Amino acid sequence: PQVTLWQRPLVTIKIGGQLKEALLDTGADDTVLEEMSLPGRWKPKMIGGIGGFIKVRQYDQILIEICGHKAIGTVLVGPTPVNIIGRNLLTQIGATLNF
Amino acid sequence: PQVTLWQRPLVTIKIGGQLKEALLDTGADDTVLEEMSLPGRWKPKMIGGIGGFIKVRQYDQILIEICGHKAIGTVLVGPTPVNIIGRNLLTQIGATLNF
Ligand SMILES: O=C(Nc1nccs1)c1cccc(CN2C(=O)N(CC3CC3)[C@H](Cc3ccccc3)[C@H](O)[C@@H](O)[C@H]2Cc2ccccc2)c1
Repeated sequence: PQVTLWQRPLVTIKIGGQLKEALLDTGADDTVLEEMSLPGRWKPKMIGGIGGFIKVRQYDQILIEICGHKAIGTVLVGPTPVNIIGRNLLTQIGATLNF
Repeated sequence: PQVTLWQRPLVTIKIGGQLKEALLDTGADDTVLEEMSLPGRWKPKMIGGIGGFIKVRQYDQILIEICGHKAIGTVLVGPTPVNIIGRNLLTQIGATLNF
């Protein structure tokens, strides 16, 4: 069900039993969520954007339920200001940009 | 056209005589471009991203041909690693995000 970009395209995730809103972010390669715990273990990666570089912890094989679509992928948790869903998951729910 | 996000949603833009390519980014609110000689007056501004903030020159009333369509808007020109088309413009072309 489609979304116009007049608002920030936020939807709700369920990750790891928790419910958060998240930004659908077609310009991000990866998904980076704020700090919260997630079962499993991780290694560091380092990501950047405008502003520079944060250090995040990466977990693979994480289920996320977006709306009521389930996806499995990497998530990176770290000090992002905003929870972001990026192309790696965006591709799994089949999200297109139409114009 | 439709973009699938399996690759970067990169698009061709002409701004102010100059051809560049830029990322269609639904996460971003405003459009921010690498340093470019656009005609003249600006306000000084800062934007927030991941990593920190950057400091940009806010030019308004910039006309851009985006893909092959056009819009007038504010662009922020400053030291971004990648050029971002953001929703302030994406709405003017009527880009929808879609699942
Ligand atoms: O308007 C903006 N800000 C304002 N502040 C005050 C008033 S308006 C704004 C404009 C352009 C970029 C950004 C920051 N931004 C980003 O840095 N990223 C890194 C990706 C890894 C997460 C991607 C773009 C990108 C991609 C590759 C390389 C560099 C940048 C992502 O796609 C993009 O949406 C956002 C993610 C984001 C959005 C909003 C808040 C925080 C973060 C913000």
